[PDB]
Amino acid sequence: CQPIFLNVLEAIEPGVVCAGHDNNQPDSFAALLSSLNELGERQLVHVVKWAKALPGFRNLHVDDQMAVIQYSWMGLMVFAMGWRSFTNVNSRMLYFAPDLVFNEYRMHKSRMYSQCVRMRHLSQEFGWLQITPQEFLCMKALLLFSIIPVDGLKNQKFFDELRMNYIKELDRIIACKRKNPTSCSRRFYQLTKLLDSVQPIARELHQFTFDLLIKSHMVSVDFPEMMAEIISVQVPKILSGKVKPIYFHT
Ligand SMILES: C[C@]1(O)CC[C@H]2[C@@H]3CCC4=CC(=O)CCC4=C3C=C[C@@]21C
Repeated sequence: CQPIFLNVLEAIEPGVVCAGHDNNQPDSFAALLSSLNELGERQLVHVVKWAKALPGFRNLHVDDQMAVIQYSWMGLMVFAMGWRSFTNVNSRMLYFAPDLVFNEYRMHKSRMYSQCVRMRHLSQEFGWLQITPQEFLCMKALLLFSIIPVDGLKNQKFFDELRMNYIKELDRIIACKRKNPTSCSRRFYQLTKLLDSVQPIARELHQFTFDLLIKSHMVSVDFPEMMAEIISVQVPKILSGKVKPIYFHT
């Protein structure tokens, strides 16, 4: 029951990343979405660096390393975002960045109102569930290993070993605080269900961004190339079902 794994996750947790949005200019659909894309791009860099420092991660095949990242990035972003929205604005608003927060007016002006409401649900679960900052970190890590191609990775064996241990860490951080037996058996059920909620949501964001990408040109929203590239190559595989989420309760 020693904190070594937790020290690592807290040690690697990324810092405050600013979107670089002009909060002194009147709201707009394209200015809100272009900023979200620039924010996406910069948070990807962090995710890249955050992931490569994970216990066991660097033993995975290079492409597999690069793959689970691209496939799971949206869900990590949504999940982290929902956490910031819980600890910073008590879930009523979406804390994408300190300088890019969505009040209800923006959720609508940006035209992601329905997805926004879905993400706000998520941010609200943290509250109703009483997620400890430790359960959070463990879950955010596990998410990375939550979405894989339908055959497998070019060495599925290790991924599956990595995935199994992270589950154990999550199990550890539950049994290493309060009650036992029925209390933590159900506390585990609850979190895995919570983990599962991220996928549908991430799915929706995937659909939207892809659509936003093909429309981009004629609707003046800008996409940073690294991201534009991931949306156009890796995202289609998810929307088409060639890469699928791994649920706990399927
Ligand atoms: C606007 C859009 O293209 C569609 C959905 C958007 C996603 C929604 C989820 C999200 C959460 C964050 O905390 C980082 C920014 C972020 C996004 C940035 C750009 C995207 C991909």
